[PDB]
Amino acid sequence: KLVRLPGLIDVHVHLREPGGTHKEDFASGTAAALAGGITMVCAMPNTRPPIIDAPALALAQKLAEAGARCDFALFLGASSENAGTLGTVAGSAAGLKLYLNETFSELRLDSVVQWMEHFETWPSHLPIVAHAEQQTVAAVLMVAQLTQRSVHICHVARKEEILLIKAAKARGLPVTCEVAPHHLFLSHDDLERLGPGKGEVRPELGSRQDVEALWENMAVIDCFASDHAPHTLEEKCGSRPPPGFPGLETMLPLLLTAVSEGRLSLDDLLQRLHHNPRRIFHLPPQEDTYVEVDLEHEWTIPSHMPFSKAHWTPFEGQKVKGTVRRVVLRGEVAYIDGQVLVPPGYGQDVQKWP
Amino acid sequence: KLVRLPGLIDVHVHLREPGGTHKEDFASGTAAALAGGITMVCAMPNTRPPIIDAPALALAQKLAEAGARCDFALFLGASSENAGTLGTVAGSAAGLKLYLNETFSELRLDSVVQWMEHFETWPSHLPIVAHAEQQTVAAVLMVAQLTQRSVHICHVARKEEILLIKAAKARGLPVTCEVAPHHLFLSHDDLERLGPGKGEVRPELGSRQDVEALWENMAVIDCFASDHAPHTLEEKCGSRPPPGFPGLETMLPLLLTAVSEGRLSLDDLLQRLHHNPRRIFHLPPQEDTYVEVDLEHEWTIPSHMPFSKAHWTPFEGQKVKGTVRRVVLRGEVAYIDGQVLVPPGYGQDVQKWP
Ligand SMILES: NC(=O)N[C@@H](CC(=O)O)C(=O)O
Ligand SMILES: NC(=O)N[C@@H](CC(=O)O)C(=O)O
Ligand SMILES: [Zn+2]
Ligand SMILES: [Zn+2]
Ligand SMILES: [Zn+2]
Ligand SMILES: [Zn+2]
Ligand SMILES: [Zn+2]
Ligand SMILES: [Zn+2]
Ligand SMILES: [Zn+2]
Ligand SMILES: [Zn+2]
Ligand SMILES: [Zn+2]
Ligand SMILES: [Zn+2]
Repeated sequence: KLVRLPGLIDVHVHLREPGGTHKEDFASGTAAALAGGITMVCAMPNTRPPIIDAPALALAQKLAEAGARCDFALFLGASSENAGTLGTVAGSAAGLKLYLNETFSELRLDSVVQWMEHFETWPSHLPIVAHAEQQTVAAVLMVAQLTQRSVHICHVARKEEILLIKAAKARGLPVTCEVAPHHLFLSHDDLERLGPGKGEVRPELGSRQDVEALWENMAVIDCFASDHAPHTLEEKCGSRPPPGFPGLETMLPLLLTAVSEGRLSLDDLLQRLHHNPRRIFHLPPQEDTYVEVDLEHEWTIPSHMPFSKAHWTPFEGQKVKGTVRRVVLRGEVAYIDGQVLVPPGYGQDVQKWP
Repeated sequence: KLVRLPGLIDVHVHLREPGGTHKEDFASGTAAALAGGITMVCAMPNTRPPIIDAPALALAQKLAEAGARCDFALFLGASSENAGTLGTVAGSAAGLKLYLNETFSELRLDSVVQWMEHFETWPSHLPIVAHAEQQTVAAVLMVAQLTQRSVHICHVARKEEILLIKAAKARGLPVTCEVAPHHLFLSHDDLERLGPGKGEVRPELGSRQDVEALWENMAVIDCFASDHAPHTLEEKCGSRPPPGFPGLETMLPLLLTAVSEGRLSLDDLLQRLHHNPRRIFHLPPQEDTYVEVDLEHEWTIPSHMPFSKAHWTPFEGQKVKGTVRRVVLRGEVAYIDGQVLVPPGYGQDVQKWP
């Protein structure tokens, strides 16, 4: 017997188009999404060119409309030059992304004053999300309070971070957060297997105590989001490995495994991959859209999943229980048992919908 | 310039049919909902007969399908006899309502052991909501923990209650809650004007400190819900006044007034009248459904609103800013400037939808 889920939403993916299409493109990355039970993705702006102004957003919008197989929204990225320039296009984006630490991006902001300027100029009713690690979480929360608005923290990975967010929520501060599967299911213990190149990710893998703190504080986690960050094996295994893991095809199977073990409920999963993404990012429903999963199917993650061009995975060898059987998107069969059945371009920009 | 909102959801209404139809019926109560910008309502089970078994639910379902003008879900009610008997129909209901204090209902449970029995037998993935005042909030939270499941607290009205819920959320306990407009906008200060009959409501009106504590702790409030509880003026003004206020037609205008004063944002309103109702009660989207409001229109609440058969209101004389201009429900104009334009029976049981 299958179980039917609503269309799941991943609010943090890297689809690499424009400019990195050997790693992934809209067509391959959204095929990976559908195979992972994801029918809507929010794509990060750290592409080449980066999505930091109106002409780059327009280009990316057309590339996504032509290549995407599931529906999508595109983030804008904050830069050191573009505060106060995004107002006419802000509503067409998923939100504004701030890169506040070193990672795979050229968009790091060098002064908290630049963060303040973005918080003051971006429309106050639209989302701001931040790459903000360790003390940077506290710093960006301070900027949010000074400008009296909300903030969403991307890929929370550490005990320190989740406890800070917990303390802020207890004081009634408007903060939400997401956690990525690798920070729930991998730790320092896995770095020997992965090696130093494959193991490169930001935030870095945490200790067992970090992983246990995230699970213990599940009530504080508003969303799961993959931070699907594909790079080729050649890049991961080379002399200057970029940080990031592919994850669209493995996120839901890993989480279903945890559900099967009683670590969280199916409702907990649906709040974090459907309802809270909708409400934090104001994302629309998808009509006649659902995901059919088999909760009982046991399998072992192989050395690469079928669709991502990354052609590797850090979860190789993990035993999982649960699999995606069929996805229907807006009344068309989009995926069945390893075959994607909607073409590049089927997907639509959800921010253009009524 | 108007503003377009999604279809708002009221998870706590009394539509009085069957058995109290001089107070309200499905047709009049859903007309009141639409005029208040509400396109989906969850109707409480304290009718005559009360909705405490399968035959009563079947009757109510057909009466609602024939009379409702907006969409709906029907609660089941817990009784001293029906624990362990509702499993086949539980999924067809909005949830299970527990009456744990004295109020307008014959369904009070007389032993916490009966509460435990319901928490143990009702399907653990479906909603339980409770009328639970003062220490009863703590008691029902204890029962929820002992049975390791969630609970939703209806019409939170007191500083004591919101602070208890806040403490439980800080410990990661799965509790949500709602607040009704009269406990945000009326207090002991209004009892002289209302008088002792009209002023009868459960929970009773609080002190100014109770009202201020609810506002100060808005981050703890998951939903707004009217507890629309219509009774005629003759009943309210007579020798044994029943408790309750009508409220569908005044809820959104009162809350829009607060938005206009900066007391909360429009997003705060949409989380509490749309997104969190959806996610707590697993309620489906409504296609081609929206509510158009004028945020600038100033008016004074009259001695009765047009649609509720209660034909009175405790908010008479309050100045408000904001009004519902037009409602579209599933592609049909349902309401425009004081005229309902969909007939009794247009509304549907959302739990029968895919
Ligand atoms: N997380 C990573 O390690 N890499 C991400 C960037 C990011 O999310 O910081 C990427 O785009 O490769
Ligand atoms: N709240 C009230 O004062 N009355 C409600 C019952 C309830 O919500 O307890 C009613 O049904 O009249
Ligand atoms: Zn397209
Ligand atoms: Zn990041
Ligand atoms: Zn993110
Ligand atoms: Zn990222
Ligand atoms: Zn929204
Ligand atoms: Zn009908
Ligand atoms: Zn009640
Ligand atoms: Zn309620
Ligand atoms: Zn009630
Ligand atoms: Zn749901």
